[PDB]
Amino acid sequence: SGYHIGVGRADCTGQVADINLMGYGKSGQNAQGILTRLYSRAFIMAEPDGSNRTVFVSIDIGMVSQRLRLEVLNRLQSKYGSLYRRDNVILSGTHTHSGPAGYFQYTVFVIASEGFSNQTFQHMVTGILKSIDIAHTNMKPGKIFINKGNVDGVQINRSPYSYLQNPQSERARYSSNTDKEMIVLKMVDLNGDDLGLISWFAIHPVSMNNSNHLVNSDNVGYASYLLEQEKNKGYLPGQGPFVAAFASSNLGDVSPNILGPRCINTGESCDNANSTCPIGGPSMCIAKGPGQDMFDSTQIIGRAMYQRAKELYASASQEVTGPLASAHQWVDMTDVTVWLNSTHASKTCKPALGYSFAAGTIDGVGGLNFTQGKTEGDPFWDTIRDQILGKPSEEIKECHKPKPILLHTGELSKPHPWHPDIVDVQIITLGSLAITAIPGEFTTMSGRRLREAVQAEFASHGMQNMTVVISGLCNVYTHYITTYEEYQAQRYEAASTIYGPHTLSAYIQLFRNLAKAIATDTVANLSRGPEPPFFKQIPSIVDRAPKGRTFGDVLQPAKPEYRVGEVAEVIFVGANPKNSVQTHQTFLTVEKYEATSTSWQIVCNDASWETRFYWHKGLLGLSNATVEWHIPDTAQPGIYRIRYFGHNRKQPAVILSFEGTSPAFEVVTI
Ligand SMILES: *[C@@H]1O[C@H](CO)[C@@H](O[C@@H]2O[C@H](CO)[C@@H](O[C@@H]3O[C@H](CO)[C@@H](O)[C@H](O)[C@@H]3O)[C@H](O)[C@H]2NC(C)=O)[C@H](O)[C@H]1NC(C)=O
Ligand SMILES: *[C@@H]1O[C@H](CO)[C@@H](O[C@@H]2O[C@H](CO)[C@@H](O)[C@H](O)[C@H]2NC(C)=O)[C@H](O)[C@H]1NC(C)=O
Ligand SMILES: *[C@@H]1O[C@H](CO)[C@@H](O)[C@H](O)[C@H]1NC(C)=O
Ligand SMILES: *[C@@H]1O[C@H](CO)[C@@H](O)[C@H](O)[C@H]1NC(C)=O
Ligand SMILES: [Ca+2]
Ligand SMILES: [Zn+2]
Repeated sequence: SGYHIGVGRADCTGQVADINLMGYGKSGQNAQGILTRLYSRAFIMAEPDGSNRTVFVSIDIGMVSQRLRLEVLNRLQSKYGSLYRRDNVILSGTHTHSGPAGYFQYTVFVIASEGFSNQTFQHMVTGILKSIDIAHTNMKPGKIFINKGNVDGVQINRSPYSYLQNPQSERARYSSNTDKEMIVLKMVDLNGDDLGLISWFAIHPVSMNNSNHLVNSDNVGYASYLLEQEKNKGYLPGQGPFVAAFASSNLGDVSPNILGPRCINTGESCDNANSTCPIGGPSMCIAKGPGQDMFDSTQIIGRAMYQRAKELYASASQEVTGPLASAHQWVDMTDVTVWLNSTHASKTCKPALGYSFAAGTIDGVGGLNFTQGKTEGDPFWDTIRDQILGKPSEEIKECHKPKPILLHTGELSKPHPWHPDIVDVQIITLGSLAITAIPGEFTTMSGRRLREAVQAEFASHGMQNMTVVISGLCNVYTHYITTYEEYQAQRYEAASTIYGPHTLSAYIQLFRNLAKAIATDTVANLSRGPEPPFFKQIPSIVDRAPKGRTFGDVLQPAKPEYRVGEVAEVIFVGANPKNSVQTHQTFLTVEKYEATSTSWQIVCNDASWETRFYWHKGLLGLSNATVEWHIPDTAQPGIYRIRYFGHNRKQPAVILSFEGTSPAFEVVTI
């Protein structure tokens, strides 16, 4: 009668040192430690008999790459055969901008990441696989419920004037320029106890800005963190049976920095078409979060989403029932004929980035003085583009108009193709719920159009009252998708619409077709599409301890006494964190002494948002590992200690484990 449901969560955190953070594309934003862990969260549904399985995976990562998906799918086949295929598995990225880079195959993202990290890549894959394996081996008879509600005051539109380019009658049908609606998917067993939840909600996880060097899952990660910690009472962060995943949506033009765009020098509003300031230009125009710092902003936004997610979960009553289905297709997005009429058609283009891509956003500005809204090129940069990369054909220029091409990645294939041509489109249906796997970042109106169009298709073919959600950053990254009208303004998202002005119209057409195949039960009649390619292709340092010391020894102990609210800091002689990159669940623990049992009990780990782990490189193999415990006001007085877990490299090449334990210290009542 009802579904078999499995859920799982697994650590998919790469290395937290000697690597850049992915998302902002900032030059010097390298990882120097960890604020919280990154998890892969998998949800597996099956028919009563165990047939027709579907897998949705929400991953604490900036983007899901083509290479990541292909690697994961191959290993899934090896272990599970025909159970989990390209069509019934969705891999979605939460879009955190504080995750380790270097997991792409296409040249553009390899340049941004400054290379490819096998270590980081493999642990991501095993992390994703582990989450799936847990869900697979822990399936139970149960039911699925769904609920909807608005989340207030956690978002603004970071390109509102481009939104206004959309037709009036269309804009008149909505109350806001952002999708305030959260959709919670509730999962329980037949005994009524909690299994897990999924929460779709449109927002950029960029509350931690590009000045940050600590690995974390940002606002949506913190929301997942609060949900899991509330349900899994008595469990440490990252542990506990209940699994709570926030899923990315149409977040393309949605910012969490609700104070809005202001000029750093004057404090004036720079909410204009160019996102620029009269004195200092675009680099002065920045949107800030609600908190005292980025940590506070992240938690304020994250808590609000958690609060609404908690309420909707509790009050969920509408049951989800019906058959499971899935449809997938590979599509050459460079050559899609899109119909604007019955009589009139146009075409998608070979991938290209516009001038305004280099301008960044109010959530993270570019360094090169580019401004958003550039509909014209200049002889200066056109020259540089021609001399270095090559001169764009007249076809690709005309196809992309009015976008002025900065990078014509579609015609740049050395050493490997810079941008993908083959893109995944897929829909997975759980009864009346349809999930569209979007290969990038849909803007607000883009997601609205595709949702309703796909819903309408289902309706036309007998599947009534379908709830359709946009699942962002799925399967392969193709940057942003704007509406035709938004594309004209050529702001950052529009300049990052790589297949041209008709990219959205193509997807709506493609996804409508997928929905039709599912409803008419003719998904087998869908053409496979062209298969995507699998491309094949820091000096080693021996860690050292100070003379007369060894790894894990305390160089700086904590204060003898602390009051709640303060920050306890302990410094150890350390080794490179990348040596620890698979039984290394944490770099640190905060432990409380219990006098009655005369024993130490772990209260925090490196996944706790209250703790921070910094790594600083020294001379000739020397290095420090700093653990900070930001003592919460709710923390109980007592005797505490901080421990450190790492790995050192000796040399043939051997990795050894070590531990450090700080002298006991105390939190006091005042
Ligand atoms: C990302 O968010 C952090 C907040 O967590 C921002 O840090 C802030 O940086 C600004 C400027 O760098 C600091 O403002 C002022 O800096 C002057 C330097 O002359 C200083 O003397 C003043 O005390 C004043 O505060 C601000 O203090 C600092 N805040 C914190 C908590 O460190 C950072 O600027 C943000 N980055 C981006 C790119 O938005
Ligand atoms: C590791 O920590 C120690 C102490 O916390 C740092 O030592 C300071 O080192 C500088 C020069 O390196 C000295 O001038 C200071 O007097 C030291 N302070 C103390 C309190 O001893 C050391 O520099 C750190 N090393 C790294 C690579 O971060
Ligand atoms: C990458 O790592 C995997 C497992 O960690 C290993 O099997 C593979 O050979 C590595 N590839 C390279 C090029 O080092
Ligand atoms: C088809 O598009 C053309 C181009 O603007 C337009 O002139 C024509 O009215 C459209 N057809 C219909 C039926 O609206
Ligand atoms: Ca932590
Ligand atoms: Zn984004």
